[PDB]
Amino acid sequence: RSLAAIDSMIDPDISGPMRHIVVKAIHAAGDFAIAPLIRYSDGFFKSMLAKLKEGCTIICDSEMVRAGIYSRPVLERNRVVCYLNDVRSKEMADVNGITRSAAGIRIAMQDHRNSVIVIGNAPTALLEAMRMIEENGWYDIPIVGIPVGFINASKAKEGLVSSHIEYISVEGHRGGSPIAASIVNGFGRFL
Amino acid sequence: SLAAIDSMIDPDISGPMRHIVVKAIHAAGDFAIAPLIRYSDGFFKSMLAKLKEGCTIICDSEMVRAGIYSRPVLERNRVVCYLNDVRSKEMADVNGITRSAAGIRIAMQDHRNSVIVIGNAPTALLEAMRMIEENGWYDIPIVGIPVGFINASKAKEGLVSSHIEYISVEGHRGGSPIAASIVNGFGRFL
Amino acid sequence: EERSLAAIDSMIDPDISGPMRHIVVKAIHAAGDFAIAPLIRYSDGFFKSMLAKLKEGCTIICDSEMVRAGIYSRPVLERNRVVCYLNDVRSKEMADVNGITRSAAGIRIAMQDHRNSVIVIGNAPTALLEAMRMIEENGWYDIPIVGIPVGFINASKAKEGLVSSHIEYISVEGHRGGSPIAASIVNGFGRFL
Amino acid sequence: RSLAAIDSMIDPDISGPMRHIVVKAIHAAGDFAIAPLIRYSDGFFKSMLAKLKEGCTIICDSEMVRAGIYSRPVLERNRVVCYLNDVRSKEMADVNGITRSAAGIRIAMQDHRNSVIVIGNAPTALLEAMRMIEENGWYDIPIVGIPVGFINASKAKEGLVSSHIEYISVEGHRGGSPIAASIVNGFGRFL
Repeated sequence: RSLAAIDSMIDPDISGPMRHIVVKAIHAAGDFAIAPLIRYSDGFFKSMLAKLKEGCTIICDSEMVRAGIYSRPVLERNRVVCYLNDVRSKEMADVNGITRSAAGIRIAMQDHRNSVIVIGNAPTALLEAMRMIEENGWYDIPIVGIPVGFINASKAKEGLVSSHIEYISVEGHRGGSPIAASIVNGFGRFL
Repeated sequence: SLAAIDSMIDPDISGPMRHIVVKAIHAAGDFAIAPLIRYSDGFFKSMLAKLKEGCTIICDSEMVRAGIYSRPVLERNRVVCYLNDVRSKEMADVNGITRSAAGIRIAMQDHRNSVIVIGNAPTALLEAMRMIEENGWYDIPIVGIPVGFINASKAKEGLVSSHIEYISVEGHRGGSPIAASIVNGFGRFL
Repeated sequence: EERSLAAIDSMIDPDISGPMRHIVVKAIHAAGDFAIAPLIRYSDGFFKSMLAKLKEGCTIICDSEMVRAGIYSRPVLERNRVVCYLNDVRSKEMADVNGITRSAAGIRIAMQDHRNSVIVIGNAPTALLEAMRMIEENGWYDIPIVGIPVGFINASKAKEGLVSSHIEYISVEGHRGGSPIAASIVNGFGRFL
Repeated sequence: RSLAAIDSMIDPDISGPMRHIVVKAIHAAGDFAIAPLIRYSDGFFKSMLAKLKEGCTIICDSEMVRAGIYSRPVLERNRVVCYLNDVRSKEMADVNGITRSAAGIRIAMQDHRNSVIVIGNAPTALLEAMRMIEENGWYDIPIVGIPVGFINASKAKEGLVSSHIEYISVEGHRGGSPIAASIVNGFGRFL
């Protein structure tokens, strides 16, 4: 079938598990184009797998991302959260002059230290996660950074692919909740 | 940005729909779907009637449901998703159809007066069309944006050729963000 | 040419049967992008109309040298002559007077010199527009059009008219197009000559 | 107006004449998706401009690429060639065990050392050009490496972006003669 074909048009170097994660991402996006455009750090799979295996809090930048993670094996030992509507989020958003998305990420990360960050929408939420991780030295936290937007989104993801943070992202303008959520769901098969 | 999007849209697309189209394009973060967006002449009217008078907005996935937040829309309409209803798994297994398709069928059986929003499953779009055509419920419009490949293309191709009021995106592209943005876009006209 | 062929075949709707499935597979392969598979469109009479023209020997009119250079099918060239009048020095003069682009002027002139033709557009929307105008005004509906212009708003609008006309054709909905695609479509018929 | 649209997709850091070139390439491809995917070395513009201005040999991998280069300023001082049909091509392809395109590139380069390489189709052509350069140390030769394909294309261009060769390319599967030719024509305005 379709998906059975994608699986052979993917970088032969992408080995095992990740190939599965890439296929899921391609399907969620309904666009093979992103196959050669997916980028990730050498330790992303391990970092991610560890967290999801042990059980952690999965911090999402939007409700659509949160709602998109349904893999039973994942939800078994992990909790998915979104702090967009948190009282403290809007308060800090207005005060500090940062987007509500970015503020949600900050409050969420302070509430749950053992986390995984999934960005499927706002570039500002990605930048905030990176900030938090770097300034706190929380490099155990991997990032699924798939924000949407054009130049703003690209600039944000360019920094990701340069930091000391474990991650997975997509080169270009493609991004979104379906892709972000599918990457997380893809891990269910290895839990 | 928003200046570039509106220029990518054929000047002939005028009226409220031009607003809907820019939201779809913006949510998709890709100018490529601009000339691929399609809708029936009666779609705007059919949709506004339902959303104005208040109906049930049936979604194939929770992502689509979570993406609809327009206050004017939510105040008059109820947004539901039966994907995870316990009755859906049972029906899907008994009939050998997908869970998404089962959820659409259960939802439409429970709520006759509806609007169908498909942001993910091609089989969900196919089931919505089957229900409408088998029952003659042409009062129901469909936002058919399933994502996928051959399966998705073909289902949306069927949609465009049907006598059902709809909006869709030709090809493989689609998704919850786009589907949800279109519904949100109507809030302005309610 | 690889597992690619198989991959491409899975991307093409089963509904596409007969010789056209081969031609479509070649178009997608030339575009090196599965995305256009669902975007390809063509009239029911396109294949028969094209094969007739190429089997009997005609003049393949192109809107650019790239398209012309891309057509190499021996079977095709053995019977048909490929041309391109973007440079005929009657083009610029005509472009100025009539207020059209040189690509369009090149088409009009080429068609006047050769009526028994096949039209291949891989670049200029105005070339596609001009070919359609020539056909609808003189009622030369025996001429098929491979209308694959490239561009954004202008290209899409031009191709939507094609898919809505009485003309036999093959096109790609949206922004995508190009000489590689247009030329591969013609090369595809070679296998049936 | 499509110009402004395009220009709005180009990352602001892309300044200078190269911005004009990037605009031309996107327009030729009728796809804004490649805007953030165009890559080029720091010395590419200067190198390309100097060669085309001085008058060199533009070695193309396909006839469609050669036919696509029509800029008068370029043609007035540069010879555009394609050795795909040269007799030595097949004879060398056989003994060396490489494709025809690759062979054409190799023969073309042996005939003309002062060149500019323009690849608009065959991945093996790009690979061969890079090989010739790295082996002989001809790093003065710039490459417009825009092969098309699914698997091999993306990978071949990947090595290009990471070599020491001055170049311009497009990440991913997107490529082709129209884009490669537009880039070359784009330089005419500066000669």
